[PDB]
Amino acid sequence: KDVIKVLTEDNSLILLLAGSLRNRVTSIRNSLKSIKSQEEKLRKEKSLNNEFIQVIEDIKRDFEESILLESEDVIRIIDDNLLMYSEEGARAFCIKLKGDLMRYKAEILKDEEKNQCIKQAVEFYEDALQRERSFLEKYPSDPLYLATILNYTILKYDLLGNPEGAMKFANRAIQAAENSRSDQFSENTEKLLKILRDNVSQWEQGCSGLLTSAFF
Amino acid sequence: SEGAYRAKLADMVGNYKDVIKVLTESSDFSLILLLAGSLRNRVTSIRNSLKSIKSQEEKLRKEKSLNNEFIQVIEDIKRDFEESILLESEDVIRIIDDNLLMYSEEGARAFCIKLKGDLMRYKAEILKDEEKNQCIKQAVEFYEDALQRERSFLEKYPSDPLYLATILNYTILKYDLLGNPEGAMKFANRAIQAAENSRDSEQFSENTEKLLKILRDNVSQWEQG
Repeated sequence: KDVIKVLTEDNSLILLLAGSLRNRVTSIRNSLKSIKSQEEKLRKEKSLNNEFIQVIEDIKRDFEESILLESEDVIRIIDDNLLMYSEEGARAFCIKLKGDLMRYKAEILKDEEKNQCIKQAVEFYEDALQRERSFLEKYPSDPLYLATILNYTILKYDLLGNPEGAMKFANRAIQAAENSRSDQFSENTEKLLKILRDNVSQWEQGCSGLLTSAFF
Repeated sequence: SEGAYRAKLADMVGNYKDVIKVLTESSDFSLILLLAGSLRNRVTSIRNSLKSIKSQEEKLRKEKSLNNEFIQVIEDIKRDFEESILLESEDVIRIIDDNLLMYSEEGARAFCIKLKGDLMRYKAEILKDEEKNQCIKQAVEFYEDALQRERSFLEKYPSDPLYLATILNYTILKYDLLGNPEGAMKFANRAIQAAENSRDSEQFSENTEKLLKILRDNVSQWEQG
């Protein structure tokens, strides 16, 4: 409704559209995360029965299907419908989003498909950051840059299985952000820096933690 | 060992693509139309994620006595996801209605009206009693309107893939929501024979042959049991 009334009345409109596309995938992904925590808790305490266990597996598979469907739709909308009309900023936003989506597909898939997805997410995150560095003034502390960094860091820590490198990556981004400070930072920048520092805090202690990603 | 499975959701993927292509490339003039398509696809995905929650509802309610908290989380997600299908499908419908006329192509107008038929069918799966019956009635209207437009405007309509996709969704409404599986199968049979009596030994489109297969498979499963 918010997005509808705005569109009914193209630059940050594309950004607005792209934020709604992100939300298609992350909304269903968040609900599945809730189901799995609940499942983990349930099964920690209880044996259940074979029928119930199957229903739960069925439900998870329904949610994963839907995440894969949304991800696939959105990647293609970004390539076919958004990218040729985007300015460098929206374009970078969209390339980051494609990395997020390749990452969410890799959380779900196995075998060679999983690996193909993690590789493409590396490719997009790397390409988004390079683009960001070339046009963003004061890129080290820009929130689009820090959110791309943050999300790449979660790819590095988990899917790529390099906790130490992920933490090094985050810490060097925090440092570079702080070295740029003068030249107050935006609310979004401070929010992202706190997530970076909070993730690092957990990782320093030998724990994956929440692996909090960017709120956009 | 379902290589049919990877083929099935690849068809679901092709379907989403086609919704957005049509809404977005059939117009005579948009970001709003992209959003309408994007939302149709979202709503289909929200519905898809709930299918086992729905078809196993009695098993799930049964488990709530001894497994309260888990089943409550499931119930809460279902309520929220269904609120979303209801609210966002009305969003898509409003967008379609405000822009319907800006599709000069007769096929594209029928496409949008079938789509409203689908979205009404979705609301009908969620809603209860009369509110449900009114959505079923509105879905009937939309399907019959789209079918009539397809009959009027489409070349060799009985074997046209949009025509057959419309038959199939109306058949689904008849089978499930209308509680008339026999009426549904006669309806499907009728359209199979009408399509076949179209065409030399001419080849139909791949999407026609896919839809005729689905229609045939469904009648036979009903005929055998």
